[PDB]
Amino acid sequence: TTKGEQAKSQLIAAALAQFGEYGLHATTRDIAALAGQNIAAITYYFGSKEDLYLACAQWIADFLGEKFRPHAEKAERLFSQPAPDRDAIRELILLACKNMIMLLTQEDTVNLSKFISREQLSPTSAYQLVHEQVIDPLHTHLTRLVAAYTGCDANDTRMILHTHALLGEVLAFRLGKETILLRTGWPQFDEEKAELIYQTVTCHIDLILHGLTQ
Amino acid sequence: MNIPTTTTKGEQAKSQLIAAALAQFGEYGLHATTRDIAALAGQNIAAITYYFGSKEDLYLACAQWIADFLGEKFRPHAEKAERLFSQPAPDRDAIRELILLACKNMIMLLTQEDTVNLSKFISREQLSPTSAYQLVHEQVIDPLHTHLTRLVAAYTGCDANDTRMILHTHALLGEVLAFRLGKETILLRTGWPQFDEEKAELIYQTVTCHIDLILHGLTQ
Repeated sequence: TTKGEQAKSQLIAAALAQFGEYGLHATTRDIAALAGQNIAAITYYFGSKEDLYLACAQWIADFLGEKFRPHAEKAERLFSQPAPDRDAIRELILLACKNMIMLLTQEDTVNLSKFISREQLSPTSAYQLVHEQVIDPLHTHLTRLVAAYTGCDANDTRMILHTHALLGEVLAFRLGKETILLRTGWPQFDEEKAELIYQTVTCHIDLILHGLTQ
Repeated sequence: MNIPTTTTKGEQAKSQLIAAALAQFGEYGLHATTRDIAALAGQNIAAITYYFGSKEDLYLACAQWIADFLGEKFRPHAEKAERLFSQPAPDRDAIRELILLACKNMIMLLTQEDTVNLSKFISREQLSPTSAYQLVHEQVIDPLHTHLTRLVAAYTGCDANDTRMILHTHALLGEVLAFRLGKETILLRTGWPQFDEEKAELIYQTVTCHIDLILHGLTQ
């Protein structure tokens, strides 16, 4: 029901806020209160606090998966033709970064980042869920695009490292959000600022992709 | 950091309470309890009241400890950078060396378990800033970030005060931080059980490679 799904949405949003900030020390009482609902709603729709925590991870995997589906379908169509189109590959890489950058400059997704950041340094079954469902495939596909562009071996530890280092440039603005806002004097991000970030990262990626081409 | 300790016993216990606090605050923020922090530090809960006064002051003390820790680790780089900028036309190669030196030190620091809690603490603050972040930002991150931006500007021949130069520098610093901030995903992707000196060598080689490509591309 649109009413029940909306109830679950509010609870997930509130849980992300609470869990993102305090991890499992967050209470279902506070999450329910923040979501504007009875605590019974959590037990009914999700179960225990731990069940809700994992449901937040599932939501993040679903969210991220949807955001990047378009790019995956587009890559499939590219590697659907026999015709070699090397700059089309570079186009996919840059386009993924753009989408990542857009996503990572909205206050809309800050609690999703708080939740993932914590799990990154203290893995739970929650991280594993998101990793298997979305992060491993996306990171792998990205490594493969880089490998294919530069003509290297995608499974080589070195390709994996180059790609991970490369991705760090994109994530740098969300992960080091407060320091870059203070250093640039921007009170917060917006369309035009995210545009500059994109231009910066794109510059570096192009520089890196060409220097690596074997 | 609060009121100075006069004995070794006091300095010891106070240090263990901060270690425990970094762990608890890093993981749970201010929802961490003083009972848990004390229990973990092997101290009494009254010790927290005595040395820090409150949970909130202990939180700030952790921010202070992190500032001092990092400020020290990069004090030599700051001294070199200054000493380098005090020349009519600094040495372009020594500039690059210094940038790489900062990266190498960030990497060897970001590949050791004993600093993970420091990262947890900063990461939370980075997305949900309090006075704690401001403190670390003023004493260390602002100074070091500005130095690197200056170094990168000097090398490429650009304006260190131009917003685009601040963005370029931050973007390439992400290359280094990716390995700690995206720890679980890179360990899983590479198959590495954890980081060690040899893996740090590979990470540095990767980053050194990218930074060079970028520095040369930005010069022209």
